[PDB]
Amino acid sequence: SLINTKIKPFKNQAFKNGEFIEVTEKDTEGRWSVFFFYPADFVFVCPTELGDVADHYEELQKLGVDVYSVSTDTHFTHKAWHSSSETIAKIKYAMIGDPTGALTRNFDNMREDEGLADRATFVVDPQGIIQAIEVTAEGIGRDASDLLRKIKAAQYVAAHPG
Amino acid sequence: SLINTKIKPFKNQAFKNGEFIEVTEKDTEGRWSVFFFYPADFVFVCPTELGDVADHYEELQKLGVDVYSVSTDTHFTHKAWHSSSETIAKIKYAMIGDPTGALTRNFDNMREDEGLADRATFVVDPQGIIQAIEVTAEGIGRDASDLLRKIKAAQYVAAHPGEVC
Amino acid sequence: SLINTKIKPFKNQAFKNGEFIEVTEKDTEGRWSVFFFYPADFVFVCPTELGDVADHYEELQKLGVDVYSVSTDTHFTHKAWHSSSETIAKIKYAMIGDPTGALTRNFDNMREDEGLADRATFVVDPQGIIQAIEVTAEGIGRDASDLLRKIKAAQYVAAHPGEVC
Amino acid sequence: SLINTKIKPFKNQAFKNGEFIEVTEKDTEGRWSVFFFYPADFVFVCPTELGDVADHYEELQKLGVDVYSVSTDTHFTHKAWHSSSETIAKIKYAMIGDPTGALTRNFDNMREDEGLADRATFVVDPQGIIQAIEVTAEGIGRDASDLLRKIKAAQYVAAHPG
Amino acid sequence: SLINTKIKPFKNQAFKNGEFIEVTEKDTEGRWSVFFFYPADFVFVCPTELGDVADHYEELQKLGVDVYSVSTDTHFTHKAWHSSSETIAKIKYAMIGDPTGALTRNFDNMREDEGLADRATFVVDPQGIIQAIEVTAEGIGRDASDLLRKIKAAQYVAAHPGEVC
Amino acid sequence: SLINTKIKPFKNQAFKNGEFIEVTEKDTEGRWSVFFFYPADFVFVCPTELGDVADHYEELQKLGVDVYSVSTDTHFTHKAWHSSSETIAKIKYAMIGDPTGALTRNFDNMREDEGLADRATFVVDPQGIIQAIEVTAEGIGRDASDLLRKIKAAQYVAAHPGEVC
Amino acid sequence: SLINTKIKPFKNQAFKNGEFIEVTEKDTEGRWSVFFFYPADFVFVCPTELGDVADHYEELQKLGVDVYSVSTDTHFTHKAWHSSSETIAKIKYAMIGDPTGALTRNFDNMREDEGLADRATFVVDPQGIIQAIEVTAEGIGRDASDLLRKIKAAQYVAAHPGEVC
Amino acid sequence: SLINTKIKPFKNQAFKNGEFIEVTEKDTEGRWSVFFFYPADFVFVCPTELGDVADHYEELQKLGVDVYSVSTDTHFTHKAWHSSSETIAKIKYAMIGDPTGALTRNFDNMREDEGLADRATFVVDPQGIIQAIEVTAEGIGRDASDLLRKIKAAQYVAAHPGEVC
Amino acid sequence: SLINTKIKPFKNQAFKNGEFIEVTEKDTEGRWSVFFFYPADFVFVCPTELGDVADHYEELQKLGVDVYSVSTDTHFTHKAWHSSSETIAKIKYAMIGDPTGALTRNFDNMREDEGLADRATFVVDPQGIIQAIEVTAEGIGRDASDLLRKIKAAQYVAAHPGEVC
Amino acid sequence: SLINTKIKPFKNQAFKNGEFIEVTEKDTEGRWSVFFFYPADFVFVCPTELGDVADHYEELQKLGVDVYSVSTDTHFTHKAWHSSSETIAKIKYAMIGDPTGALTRNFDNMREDEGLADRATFVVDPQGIIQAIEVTAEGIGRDASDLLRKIKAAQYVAAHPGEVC
Ligand SMILES: [Cl-]
Ligand SMILES: [Cl-]
Ligand SMILES: [Cl-]
Ligand SMILES: [Cl-]
Ligand SMILES: [Cl-]
Ligand SMILES: [Cl-]
Ligand SMILES: [Cl-]
Ligand SMILES: [Cl-]
Ligand SMILES: [Cl-]
Ligand SMILES: [Cl-]
Ligand SMILES: [K+]
Ligand SMILES: [K+]
Ligand SMILES: [K+]
Ligand SMILES: [K+]
Ligand SMILES: [K+]
Repeated sequence: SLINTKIKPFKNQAFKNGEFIEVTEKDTEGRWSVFFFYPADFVFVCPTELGDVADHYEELQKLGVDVYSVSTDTHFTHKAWHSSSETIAKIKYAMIGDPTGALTRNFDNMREDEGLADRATFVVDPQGIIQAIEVTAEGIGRDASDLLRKIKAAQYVAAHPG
Repeated sequence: SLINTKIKPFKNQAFKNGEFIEVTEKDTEGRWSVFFFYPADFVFVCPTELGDVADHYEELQKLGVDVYSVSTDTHFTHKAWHSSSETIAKIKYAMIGDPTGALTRNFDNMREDEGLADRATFVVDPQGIIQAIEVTAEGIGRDASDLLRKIKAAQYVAAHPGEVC
Repeated sequence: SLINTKIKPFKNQAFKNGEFIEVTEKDTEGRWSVFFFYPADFVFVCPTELGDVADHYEELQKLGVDVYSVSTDTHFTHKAWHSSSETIAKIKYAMIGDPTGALTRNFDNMREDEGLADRATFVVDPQGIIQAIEVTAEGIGRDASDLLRKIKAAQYVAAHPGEVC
Repeated sequence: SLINTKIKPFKNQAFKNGEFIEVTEKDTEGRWSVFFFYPADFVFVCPTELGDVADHYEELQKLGVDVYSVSTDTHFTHKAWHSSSETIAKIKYAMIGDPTGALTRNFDNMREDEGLADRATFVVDPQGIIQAIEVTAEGIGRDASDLLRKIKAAQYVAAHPG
Repeated sequence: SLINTKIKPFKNQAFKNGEFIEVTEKDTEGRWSVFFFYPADFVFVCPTELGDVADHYEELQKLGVDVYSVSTDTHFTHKAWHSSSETIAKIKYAMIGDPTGALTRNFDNMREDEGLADRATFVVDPQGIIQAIEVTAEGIGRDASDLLRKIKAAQYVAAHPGEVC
Repeated sequence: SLINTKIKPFKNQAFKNGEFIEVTEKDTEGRWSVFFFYPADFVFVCPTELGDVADHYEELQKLGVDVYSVSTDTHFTHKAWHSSSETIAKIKYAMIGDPTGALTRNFDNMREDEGLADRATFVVDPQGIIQAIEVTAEGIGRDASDLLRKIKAAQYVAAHPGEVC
Repeated sequence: SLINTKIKPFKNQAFKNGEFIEVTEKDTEGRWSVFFFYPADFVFVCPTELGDVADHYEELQKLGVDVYSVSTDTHFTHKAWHSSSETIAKIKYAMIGDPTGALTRNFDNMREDEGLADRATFVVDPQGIIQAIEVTAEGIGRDASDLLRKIKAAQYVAAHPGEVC
Repeated sequence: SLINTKIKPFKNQAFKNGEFIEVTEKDTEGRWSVFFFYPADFVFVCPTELGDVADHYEELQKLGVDVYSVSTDTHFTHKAWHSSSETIAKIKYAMIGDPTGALTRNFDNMREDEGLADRATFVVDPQGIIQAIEVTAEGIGRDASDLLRKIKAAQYVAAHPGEVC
Repeated sequence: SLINTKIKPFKNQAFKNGEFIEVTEKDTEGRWSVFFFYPADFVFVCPTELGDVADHYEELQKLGVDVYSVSTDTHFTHKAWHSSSETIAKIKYAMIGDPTGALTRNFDNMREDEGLADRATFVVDPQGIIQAIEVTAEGIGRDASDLLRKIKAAQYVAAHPGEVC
Repeated sequence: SLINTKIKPFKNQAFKNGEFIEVTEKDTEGRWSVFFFYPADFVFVCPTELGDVADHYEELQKLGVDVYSVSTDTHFTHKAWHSSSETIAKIKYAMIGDPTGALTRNFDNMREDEGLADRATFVVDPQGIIQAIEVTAEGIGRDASDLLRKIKAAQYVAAHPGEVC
């Protein structure tokens, strides 16, 4: 896996609380980042995983972690979904659009026969090193609280080596 | 260009009148087809071009011409756009989703830097042969009337070999 | 397609209003150009497409648009055709001869098994960027009016960055 | 990642409750399997991750899941460790030795510059399809209870499609 | 040179005495053939070399010799030239169009930077073997009389082995 | 074999008298070295061979000969084995761990199917040159006495060039 | 063919008027040259082609034209033939020996399965440019009178550029 | 090393007790073999190693072990050396000549810059599997007694599967 | 060298005793052959080597030995030389012409920068095996008497295998 | 053959008149050299060819000619043979050992399936140019007298250019 490797450079468009912005690897430097990948916008399962992360976001602006959700849809589509789904509307973190699939492939997380990303979460430290990885098949949800545990543990070790 | 070449096999999901269907090159054999590519769903420009084709769909269907719009968005996104936009809600033809980019690349129509299809229209005859191509840069609009005129000329020469418009 | 790519360097001989001249990509720099390809001179179909463009040349010249028709025939043949055909005689724009096929291959527009160019039109802006492409099979005519519309829209977008027609 | 792919064939030696046995891909066919990788035997952190999994093993023989722990040490070393560490002594599941690194590389989980496996866990269904993946850097422990959650969810979806 | 090699298969369209026909290597089998290449139709030099061969065509047909003139122009252009040049109008042998240049390249006779054939003449016997070759720069005419002489000498040798003429 | 070749650079962790150290080829330069490879720690055979070398370590050290045992096990495992086995507890020389297999492959001594090193001993002189090699199949024991005799002969010829034992 | 290309550098021995000399491309610079290839010396056919060229040598020299006959025989053999044959004895131009075949291959004129040159004549202008080529099979003689005509036409065109009738 | 690999096919000439014979891998099948390589015949060091092995040959023959000494010298040289050296005269086992170096390279035992074999001994079981390898630099003698010990241990393990000495 | 190898197949023309004949490897089968190469015919050095071989031809024929002299000249040239030179006129063995150099290259005997064969003699036995080779630079003559000696020794060994003194 | 090529660099050990020496191409510079190859030392045939050269060594040294015999045996073996064969004992010139076969391969004289050199003699002038080559099968002796003759003729030509001996 990509555990303990450095994230690669990227430049993508995103939707965040009503505005369109640019996100690059430079925006992660000096912060803790969570890259939350999912298959697609607008499907019919309510996105509890995205919503669950939203519930913990305040607590996530925190201990110092930025959250970037990612799918191969465009930022345009994320904006639409943010206005259509009451669950998605709760999202205050950046929703990255990855139509070329470069971000997804950077994290080796593309389902090539579908053009969609797999359900994978990555925790990246201020130096751009992936410290935790979680991937699940459709139907097996990711628990945000548990994500938080890992992140706290990740932070301790980093300030208390060993 | 791809003029006078045969379309390649494909298999995609599409949104057509409230449902999700599967389209393959098999559905196009024996029929006249229009592959109408566009960059993306939900952009802030009014999808005038797509609605314009909708306006002529009845006459196209009367002439045995199927229409397929294509974007690298998913069919899920097409369903939503169809239920959010007044213009897009007028569409009764299949709205193909091409998230792998395969269909778009079959027609050599990908803006590889952006992961979106260029604004191109292809007219395919019952034998799978491309008989008319139109591509334009962003901001330059496609006139459905011109497309319709071309289709009629194409169908005419097919019926009257060695005779031109 | 070649949409939004830069045209390539080329050097060809041409016939323009009684004279033989040389044309290169350098003559297109800073201007709007229309490259109008067609199969061959002297066939038996009235060359309505070329004459139709000639009818609009005056107006195109007002918009600062140059027109170059292109076939794999020589400039000598274009001169001869310009004196035998009353329709071709109307042409005041450059008729480029492309016997080596290099211009045609630059625009990836050659029918290799025939040694003739496909019926393709390309609109090129002052920076050498292709902004509109139109290709059709034999029998399916190109409407010059639709070409003008496209050129005007192209000029608008270029002078009003961040707008669509 | 390897999410939703089929595990590869393998043949390894292992230690399980006092006996040496052989494990092959054939031993996983028709069962749910958990492949628990770790860096090395005998280091000085008490292996709470391995012990935590042991605590849930009974409950793990279960709902029908076999547990295979894996490191690039030999089975001989696992036997020794099982007699030296009171925590390791609690282990009743198979301890696979992977000295050639083929199992570890099958799961693309080798730290090539060290010759040790990364801390990764994989959940494999009866048909050999990886349904859940978890990887963490040193210092960030894996919670066994949480592993169990994923496995149960994995099992539901598989018997209740969608 | 190609002396004593066998001509290669070819398929070209041609203009011959008012009609468009097809010519292939199969049409040369069992006959004496003259392949007469020239740069282009409609240039401003009198086509006297071609006219000179035309003057001798009667006599060549008596000797059982077929004549094929070849240029990289189309057969459509040969027809036009045949109606425009009083000299070309004398031509009753086949005027082959070679727009793809394959026939010209078969005889290794293409000026690649121009897309035109060099002024080369080849004499081919009933078995498809090249028995005489003549190539000249512009201005150095090819004499049909000398051509006839060579063909008669070639025909003699073929009916009287081990003797030179 | 690797006889008369120079050892390659390396960097490994080892267990030596209660502590963890790092060994590189730098530690061997200027000294006589014995690289004693074995398949694995904790097997049920009494590591008679390793203890046998321990028995001669004092005399080896007196002769300026360092010893390094090597296995693809980690140095953590060596520490444990050293504290579990009476025989292994007698060892005062470095016990190198080679989990990447790099050191073992430098000496072309890997059983690639098993990931364990073959039973081989290498004698390296102060210049890094291999002067004696011994390899045996499982069950065939290595005699430390023979190794000691060889080292003495090796040191002798180094001191008395052009003279043999 | 080699038409309109520059001759390549060469250095050969030759027999000329009772003497052995060296000939190189530098001896052709600034002059009109005729390279006359033939299969072999001493065959039993009267060497009428060489003698015919000999008859016109005086006159060619007046026009400033040098003649070099070439075969893959040595210059030694040319001397002998020049003393044995009454027809060859009239030759006053240089007889080049080409045993390595490098001159012959420069002119692409070797019958590889025989090691002999084909019956080819090349006319080279003062700048080393091949202006006329003639090749024939055995039995089909080369007419010196026709050669002379071509050379005069070549000289004319060169001094009166595009002054065609 | 070559430990636990199968020996390769070979065919060499040899001297054995007054006779010249041929030796191949087929002669080793079903027997225990010792391949004893050394640099060269006739050097000035007493060939103690070879004589030492000869002293143990009787006993080795009892254990069903064949001995083949090998150098890149010819069998002729071995015969000569066997008659000049009182030590070599003791040899009753086959002295293989390997002038082409193929046997030596089979055991990857050639000093390529010298054309001589390194001092290596290999013990091969009835199935052609190398069970012990010993290689030393010049000056470091091989002890035949240690060789015997190894062979006996090798025979034990082979007859008592799952044991170690 | 080619020593102890089999001659290769060849087919050449030759002059022999007033006649032109064909020679192939089949004409050498069952006989002893001498292939005598030399640079060229007609040089001004007295061809003493060929004449020396001629003097011994009778005697070589008694021993059942055929002689083939070879140069890259044609057989036509050999006939001429045989009629002009008193030394060459004594030659009754076959004079092979090798214009393509294939015979000469078969014997690896070509001076590539000259197109001539080196002064080499090869002795070939009834089975086509080269048994003696002699090559010399210009000025260093080949002695026919020494050749004869070698041929007799070759015949002896062939009929009395390893009967050496 | 290698006739008229320059010998290549080499470095070999040799036995010469009781001492071991080194020989390199540098030792041949400025001198006449004879490289005399033979298969092997100690065979059962009398070494008369070598003895014959030995008989002529005095005279060859007067002519400034050095003699190097060469076989793929070692110099150690040459020393032994020189003490064993009364014929070899007459040798006072250098006996080169070529165990790696590089000197033999330099002269393209190796029988690769045997690892022995063919019976070849080469005569090398002061500039390192091979002027005479002689190769024979077993049983066909090389005559030292004929060798001397060739060397004298070679020395003559070298001091009297443009004259053959
Ligand atoms: Cl990963
Ligand atoms: Cl296209
Ligand atoms: Cl295009
Ligand atoms: Cl993975
Ligand atoms: Cl040609
Ligand atoms: Cl080794
Ligand atoms: Cl040519
Ligand atoms: Cl080895
Ligand atoms: Cl040879
Ligand atoms: Cl040679
Ligand atoms: K997409
Ligand atoms: K053309
Ligand atoms: K290990
Ligand atoms: K040897
Ligand atoms: K020749």
